Amino acid sequence: SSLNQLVSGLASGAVRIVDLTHTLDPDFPVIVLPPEFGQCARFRMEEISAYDHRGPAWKWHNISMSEHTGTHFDAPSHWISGKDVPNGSVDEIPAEAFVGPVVVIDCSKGAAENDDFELTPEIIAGWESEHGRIPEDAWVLMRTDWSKRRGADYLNMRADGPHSPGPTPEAIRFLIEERNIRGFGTETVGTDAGQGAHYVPPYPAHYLLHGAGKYGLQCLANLDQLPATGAVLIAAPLKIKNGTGSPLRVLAMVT
Amino acid sequence: SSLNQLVSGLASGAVRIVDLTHTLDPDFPVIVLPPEFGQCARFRMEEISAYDHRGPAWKWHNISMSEHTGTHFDAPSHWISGKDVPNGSVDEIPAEAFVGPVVVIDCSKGAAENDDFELTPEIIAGWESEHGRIPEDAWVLMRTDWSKRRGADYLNMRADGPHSPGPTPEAIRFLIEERNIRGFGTETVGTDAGQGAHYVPPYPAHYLLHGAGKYGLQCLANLDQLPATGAVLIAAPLKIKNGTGSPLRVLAMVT
Ligand SMILES: Nc1ccccc1C(=O)C(=O)O
Ligand SMILES: Nc1ccccc1C(=O)C(=O)O
Ligand SMILES: [Mn+2]
Ligand SMILES: [Mn+2]
Repeated sequence: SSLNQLVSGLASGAVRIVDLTHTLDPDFPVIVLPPEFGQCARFRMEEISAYDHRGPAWKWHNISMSEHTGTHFDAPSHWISGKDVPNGSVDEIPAEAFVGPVVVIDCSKGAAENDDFELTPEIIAGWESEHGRIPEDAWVLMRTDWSKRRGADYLNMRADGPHSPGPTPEAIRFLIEERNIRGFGTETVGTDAGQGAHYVPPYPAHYLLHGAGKYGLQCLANLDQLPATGAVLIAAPLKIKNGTGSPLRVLAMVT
Repeated sequence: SSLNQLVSGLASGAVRIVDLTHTLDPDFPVIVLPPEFGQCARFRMEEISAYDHRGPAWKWHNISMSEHTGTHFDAPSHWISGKDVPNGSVDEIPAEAFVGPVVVIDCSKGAAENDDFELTPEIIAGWESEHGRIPEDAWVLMRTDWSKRRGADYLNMRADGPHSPGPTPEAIRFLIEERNIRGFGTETVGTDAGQGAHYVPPYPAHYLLHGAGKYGLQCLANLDQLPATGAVLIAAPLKIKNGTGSPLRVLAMVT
C-alpha cells in the first residue's frame, strides 16, 4: 500500500522530511498593525520547574503567544469575509486538509530585486507552462527566501508601512476560482504583501482565501529546499476551540 | 513515486486521515501533581479583536497554556534522565521522527474492568503473537478508550491520587531495549499510570523513555478508529526554543 511504501521510504532515506518552521522564541517578529488596533503578541515562555524544588525530576514551561505568532496557519474565521463559511475555525476544518500536494513557485530572484515583489496571474501561467497545471486542492507556496532576512529587515517597516512580497488580488482570485487551491503560503509575516492594505479588495489574500473557505500559511522557512512539484505538505494546526488559526509545525515530505 | 501514490490515495479517499486530537479548551483536564510542586496550566484564550473597533476586518486571539496541556508531545528533555540526550528538546528532534509507523495495542476491555490497568511485557507478547513483532522505530499506542470518559472521570482523582491505566516499568523497558520503539502514547493524561509515582523508577515511562531519547504522546483521542498495524502516525510538535514538549495536532493516516 502507499502507507507501507511511505514507511519504507522514510526508513531508507528515499523520502526525506524538510522542516518548514521557524523556532518559537521571544525575539521572532510578529505582524505589526496601526497602533489603534489590538496587536499580535510575541512568543513568551516561563519555567514551571527545571529539575528543582518546584519539580525535582522534570522540566516544563508555560507558554503564551497569539494564534498568529511565528510559523502559523490562518483559518477562514480569521477574516470578516470568512465569518459565515462552513468549518471556518481551526478545530472544525476537515483533517484531510492537513496533508496534501504542494507546489512551490520560486519568486526569490524577484524578491531580491524588489521588496514589494508581486505574484501575478502571468507568473502563474508561466510556472504552469513549465511545471504543469496546479492540481486541484493543492497548497501553493510563494517562495521568496524572505526567511533569510533577520532583524528589522524581516518586517521591513518603512514610514509608509511594511514592504514585503505578496500576491495580487488577480493572482489569488485565479488560484481560487480557476484552480480551487486548498491554500496559499509565504515566507513573509503575512499571506498578503506588506503593502496589501492598498489592493482592491484590501488584504486580498485574506479577503478572498478566507471568503472561499481556504487557508493561509505564513513565516515558512526553508522553501529553497523544496521541488516545484511532487512534495507533500503537512500542516496540521492546533485544535483550538473556535480558533482563527494557530502556530504549527509545518513539514514537507520530498523524494 | 511513493509520495505520488500517497497524494492519490489522500485525494481519492483510499487513504483516510484520522484526527487523534482533543479540542484545546479551558475545561480539558491537565495532569495534577502533589501541591508542593509547580502545576501544569490549563489552556486559556482571549480575543484581540472580533471584526470590531479593535480590528475591523479580522478576528484573532491571544492564547496561553503549558507545553504539557491537552493532546501533547513529550520530548526527552522533559525528564531529568533525558536532560542531556542529543536532540533532546522539541526544537531539536529530527523531522523524520514526526512521521512513522504506529501500532495500536487494545487494552480497552482491561481498562474498563480496572482503573489501574497495567500494560505488561506479557500483554505485549500476546499482542505480537497476533499482529507480528513490533517493528523497530515504531510509535506504540496504548488504547484504553479512556478518552470516552468525561467530567472528573477522566483524571479519575481519588483520595490517594489519580487512577488510570498505564505501562509497567518492565513493559517500557521491554519496548525500549527489546524492540527499540520511537515513542509511547496514551489516551490518559500521562504516558505513565495514574499511580505511576509508586513504580520503580518513579514515573517509569518518563524516566525510561526520555532517558533513552524516546518520545511520549498523551491525551490521544479516537484510538478505537485505528487498525492494530498498518497506519502512519503524524506527530509534529511546535518548534519551541528549548521546549520540553508542546500541544500538537496528532493525526493518523489509515488505508
Ligand atoms: N491579523 C491581520 C490583521 C490585519 C491585516 C493582516 C493580518 C494578518 O496578516 C494575519 O492574519 O496574521
Ligand atoms: N510533568 C510531569 C511531572 C511529574 C509527573 C508526570 C508528569 C507528566 O506526566 C507530563 O510530562 O505531562
Ligand atoms: Mn495569520
Ligand atoms: Mn507531557
